[PDB]
Amino acid sequence: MEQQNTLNDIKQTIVFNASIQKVWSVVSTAEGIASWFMPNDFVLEVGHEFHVQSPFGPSPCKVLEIDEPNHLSFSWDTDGWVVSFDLKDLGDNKTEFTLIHGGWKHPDEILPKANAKSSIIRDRMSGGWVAIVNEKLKKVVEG
Repeated sequence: MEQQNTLNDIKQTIVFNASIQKVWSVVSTAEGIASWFMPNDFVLEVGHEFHVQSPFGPSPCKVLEIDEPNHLSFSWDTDGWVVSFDLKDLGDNKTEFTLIHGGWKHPDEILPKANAKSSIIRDRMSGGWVAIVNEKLKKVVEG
C-alpha cells in the first residue's frame, strides 16, 4: 500500500493513574525528573538553560516553552535533540502521557558527538525511553 516517510517523532502515548497536575509534577521538577532522567537542577523558566550531571559527560538543556496547564518544551544542548512532554486531562485521576522526542528529520542525516544513523538512535533512545516511560516514570507517577 505504502511506506512511512521522514523520521517519526518518538511518540509514547500511555495512560497513567494520575492527574495532569500530578503527571505534570513528574515533568516539572528536579528530583522528580532526576528520578527518571538524570541528576540536574531543573529550572522552570522560559529560555532558561541549565546543566545536568551525566556519567557520560555533561548535557545542558534550554527550555523553549512553559505551560504547566498543558505541557512544556525544551532543547538538548551538547547533543542537538528535543524532548517535549504532552499532557491531557482525562479525569478520574487519570491523564494521557505523550512523550515526543525528535531531533532529526530525514532518515539518513547524522548528528555530531553521537555520530550514528538517526534511525539507530531513534530506536536506541526510543527503546530506553519506552522502558523508562514504563519503568521509572510509571514508578514516579504511580509512586
